[PDB]
Amino acid sequence: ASGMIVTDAGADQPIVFVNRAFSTITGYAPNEVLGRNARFLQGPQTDAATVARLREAIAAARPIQERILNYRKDGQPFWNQLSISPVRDETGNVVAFVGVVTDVT
Amino acid sequence: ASGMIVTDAGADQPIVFVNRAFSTITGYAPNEVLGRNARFLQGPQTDAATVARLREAIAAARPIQERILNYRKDGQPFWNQLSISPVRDETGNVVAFVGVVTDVTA
Ligand SMILES: Cc1cc2nc3c(=O)[nH]c(=O)nc-3n(C[C@H](O)[C@H](O)[C@H](O)COP(=O)(O)O)c2cc1C
Ligand SMILES: Cc1cc2nc3c(=O)[nH]c(=O)nc-3n(C[C@H](O)[C@H](O)[C@H](O)COP(=O)(O)O)c2cc1C
Repeated sequence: ASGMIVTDAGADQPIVFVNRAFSTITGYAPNEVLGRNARFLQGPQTDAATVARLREAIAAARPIQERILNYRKDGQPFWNQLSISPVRDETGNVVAFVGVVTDVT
Repeated sequence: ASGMIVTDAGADQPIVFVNRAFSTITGYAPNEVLGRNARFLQGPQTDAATVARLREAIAAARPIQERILNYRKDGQPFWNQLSISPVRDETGNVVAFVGVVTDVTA
């Protein structure tokens, strides 16, 4: 099953909700990730150019997909097929971001 | 600010998360709505045809936008500009639904 991460739209996009599969994949419990930016999933071998593409997409509230090297709580690397989409209201205000996380290792 | 409702994809789409604006708009605290289908927001003056359109869209996991009459916890009616989108993984599995709620009574 694919994980899901929901963040606030502003500040530094703190996590406000994760589903069960997020914990299955990453080894982190909800309580230890809520209020944090999801970048804690990154590590030494994470590709900087990929991170920059995510950074730009989020800044512009544009949908993006990347295959990015992430790390479980225990430090084991995994390949994360990550898809991020903005959540907008009818007036175009960005309410939140939703990320889908699939372990494609 | 617009409210947000996140539900599971299956088994009559129980609410798994709401943002603070949801509480401001509807008068319900998270604890009062988690694990329930959002249809408790509806009431007697809610348009049945609108509800039917939502029902069919959600069953097919299709995005839908409707203006629907809803009710706060205390029974006060309000017009809800509601936008629902499925969340899918790249294999096409529906992971969740996300609803945006805007009070457009005024
Ligand atoms: C909803 C959402 C989910 C995210 N999920 C992940 C993730 O699973 N793995 C990851 O490495 N980054 C993820 N990110 C990206 C980071 O949070 C961050 O935006 C990215 O590293 C670029 O910003 P930075 O250069 O400040 O790190 C997610 C971002 C958002 C908004
Ligand atoms: C994510 C999500 C959010 C929803 N938000 C609302 C809402 O704010 N107001 C509402 O009247 N119905 C809302 N619904 C629709 C009801 O939960 C339900 O799907 C609809 O009433 C049709 O089913 P029914 O005929 O069994 O009631 C939402 C559904 C989903 C999946």
